[PDB]
Amino acid sequence: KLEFMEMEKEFEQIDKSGSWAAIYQDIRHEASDFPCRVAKLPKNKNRNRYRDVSPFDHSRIKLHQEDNDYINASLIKMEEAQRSYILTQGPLPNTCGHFWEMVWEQKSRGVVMLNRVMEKGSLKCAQYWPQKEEKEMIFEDTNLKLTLISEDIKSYYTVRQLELENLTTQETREILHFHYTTWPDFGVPESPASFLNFLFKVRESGSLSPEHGPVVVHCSAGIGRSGTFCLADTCLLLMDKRKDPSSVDIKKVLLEMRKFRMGLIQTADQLRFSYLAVIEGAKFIMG
Ligand SMILES: NC(=O)[C@H](Cc1ccc(C(F)(F)P(=O)(O)O)cc1)NC(=O)[C@H](Cc1ccc(C(F)(F)P(=O)(O)O)cc1)NC(=O)[C@H](CCC(=O)O)NC(=O)c1ccccc1
Repeated sequence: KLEFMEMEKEFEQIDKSGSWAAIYQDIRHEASDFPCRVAKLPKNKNRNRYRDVSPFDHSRIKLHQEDNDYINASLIKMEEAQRSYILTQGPLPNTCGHFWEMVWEQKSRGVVMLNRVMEKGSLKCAQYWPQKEEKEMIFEDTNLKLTLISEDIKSYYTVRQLELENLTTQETREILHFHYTTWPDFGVPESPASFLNFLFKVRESGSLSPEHGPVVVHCSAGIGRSGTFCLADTCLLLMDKRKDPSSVDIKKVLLEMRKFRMGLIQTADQLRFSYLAVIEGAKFIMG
């Protein structure tokens, strides 16, 4: 209703007075800090992509293995909004089996990729899915088979259809892979419009449905771009749900979210672009 005028205003105050970096640093200093012991054990040294990016022990996702259950991935559970995600780092060459085992055990329907294999001459993620078309892989360590099916490629993102099979029980599931292809690490999406459109493909696929396991979201470290993606999603939910959409405190929500995984949203501009995308995408949603 009228409410929508309260957000652009509020957003403008912040923009003109460039108070973004300040707010971001406030959010930082305030962030929760819980222990990541398990992440630091010697046996899990090579199951991590970066030394400074770890899952809190209170919310890390545990693999159903008797020997080693570690994977660098956290479970973000937003009560009010009633939505959950699994944020994880881009898989390692030796961690691909684990990734798909987690998808299977957690009953996820969709996987959202916000980064790229090739990012600045460096490998930021392993090729954990079939490329050609009709290409088929197999993960010996976890007993899973993965098969390419569909692949609508576009200018800012790609949607693939995959068939994941449990080789032990021969049970198969369809997994949808949403890959945003134009999001530089520490940069922002090509435009709010392309971003939102993307979030909508994802939402409308039912992959975010609560009758399913949490969608798996990741980038390279699984905190910057992913945090931005989920913050936006959650906030848009809160708006649709509350009588008055404005009462949504983006800062409060991100701090709540950061209780489950460290460093969600890495720059002051990712925070900004996050207010924007929520505000903009708020148009269609709230009507
Ligand atoms: N800070 C950093 O940039 C990244 C994390 C990162 C990356 C991307 C993002 C994102 F926002 F882009 P995303 O979308 O993925 O969320 C966020 C955070 N960190 C890092 O890059 C840290 C930097 C570092 C080095 C040494 C030290 C130490 F000497 F002090 P030590 O006591 O720990 O030994 C501490 C930190 N690096 C690393 O942890 C290992 C090198 C250290 C090692 O294992 O020996 N590097 C890589 O894994 C790597 C992988 C692919 C291509 C190139 C590099």
